[PDB]
Amino acid sequence: NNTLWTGPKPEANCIIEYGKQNPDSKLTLILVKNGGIVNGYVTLMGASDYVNTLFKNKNVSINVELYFDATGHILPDSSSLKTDLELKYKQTADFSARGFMPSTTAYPFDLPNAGTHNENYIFGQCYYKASDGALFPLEVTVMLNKRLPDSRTSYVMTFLWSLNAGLAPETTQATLITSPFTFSYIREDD
Amino acid sequence: NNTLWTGPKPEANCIIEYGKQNPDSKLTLILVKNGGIVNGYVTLMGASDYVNTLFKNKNVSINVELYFDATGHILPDSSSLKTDLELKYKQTADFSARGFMPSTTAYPFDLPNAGTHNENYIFGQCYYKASDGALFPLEVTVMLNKRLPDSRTSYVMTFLWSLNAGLAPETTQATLITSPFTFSYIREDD
Amino acid sequence: NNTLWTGPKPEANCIIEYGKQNPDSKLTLILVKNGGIVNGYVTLMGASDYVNTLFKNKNVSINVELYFDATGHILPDSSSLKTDLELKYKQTADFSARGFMPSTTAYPFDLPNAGTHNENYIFGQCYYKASDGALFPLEVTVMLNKRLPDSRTSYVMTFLWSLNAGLAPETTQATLITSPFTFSYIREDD
Repeated sequence: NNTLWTGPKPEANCIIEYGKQNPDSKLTLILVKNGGIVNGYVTLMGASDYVNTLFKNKNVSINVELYFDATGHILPDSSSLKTDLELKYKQTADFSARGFMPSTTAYPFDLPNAGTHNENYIFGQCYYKASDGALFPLEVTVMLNKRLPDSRTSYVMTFLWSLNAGLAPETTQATLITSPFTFSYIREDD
Repeated sequence: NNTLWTGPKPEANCIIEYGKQNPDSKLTLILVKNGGIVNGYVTLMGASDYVNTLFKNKNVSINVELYFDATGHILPDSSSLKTDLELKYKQTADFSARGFMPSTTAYPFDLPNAGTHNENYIFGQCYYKASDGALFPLEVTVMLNKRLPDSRTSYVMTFLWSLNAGLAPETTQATLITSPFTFSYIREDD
Repeated sequence: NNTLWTGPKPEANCIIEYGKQNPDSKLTLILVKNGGIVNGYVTLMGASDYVNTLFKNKNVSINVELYFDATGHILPDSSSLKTDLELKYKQTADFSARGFMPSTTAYPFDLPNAGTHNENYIFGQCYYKASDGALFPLEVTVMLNKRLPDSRTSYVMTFLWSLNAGLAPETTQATLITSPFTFSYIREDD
């Protein structure tokens, strides 16, 4: 069973809006083991009036933080994603997902008396297609481990999508859709 | 057997020129299953005087449409690709390739009384290296499902490569080569 | 055993500086078989004062050449990488790594009486994050096979990272880190 995911077309499961308590967006996240690497796939779909009016501004930053415990399960209290990932094929009760996690050898934490780790970032691009058909590039940053939010967390995966355009993509509400972004990282031992 | 492909160095198998009836280009397309995703690889090589003079213009659009039946086989009549894909390792007569297809749950069709689906696009870049060595970016769009061409088709995968440059890459015929483009998508159940 | 690599966090194993005889950089290279393709992952970390002051200039080119024998082992004499890759899981003495190599059918050599092969390049981008936080794009070229350095070599994989910026990213020494670059290619038979 080499796929850990949200499902292929999830209902609202993720919070983008600052201070909001209920899901307002649909995060599709898929992690597949392939030898010593995880191949990831991620897209975001908006599901509130707030998220679906972000692109009325020419500057947009969308942040999704995922925090995991020692067995690779989402900590929903602190994470943007409010439902744990699941194995495409069921396993025994609390089966470990540690082998899907980003390696703490390859991507360490910035602990107080260690030097800082800039090797923990993956950067790339995906896109937003506006109502009128025009395509806008979104700069993507994935941060692996590096910064613990609290003393309850073992692994970190964060996503930032950024738009700093000349003019707003939209002048009316429209479904926010990030085109799928693929990435690969060195995984923990099973 | 987890690879469905054209072979690694195919002879001319694809039609680019509008209205032409015989292959004028070599499409390399490779689809590998990896858990719940397909990892794809695609490149195009020109094989006619028409295709190999496209880049004498500063604006170029190259379209390849693939249409598949319910068991994941090419419909050659309507498709740009005129020979079905094959399994790297032979299977039994008309073995199904449905598990290589793009998911109709993740990437639905725009049917008459459904809203339209902009989540069905993957965008990226690959490149053309000109005769003089200069490198040109090609904008790539992959469309999955979304628009049926006719009532005989079950799955769709289309490719668009676009150049809108300041000056033409070429002033003489040269072999059109798109550098390889990789992409991943959520697949149908086997 | 489908992973051939440097290990996930190698010590200095690679030479960047022209004419230097000892390692001055840490190359992370990971090759995973996935059906008929290899999925690759590559990053470079500097480990000398020379490598870690390259980005004080606005124009930077970093070249890494890997040359392999008929069984897919590094030839260290000619290669930038001075230690052979290894299987994540041990095999029998001199187990062949030929199945990780780039296909000579898909990516041929430019031999004297053959036409030249521009289909042997993969191009893309990764990034350098400077001391002050500013992000710089690095143009990446991977060359597969194509040009033999000598008559002792069977396969070639070369990497070029290029920066031609408006202003230097750095004004003091800093650890050179290329953000991870992923690529896929058609592999040789096992």
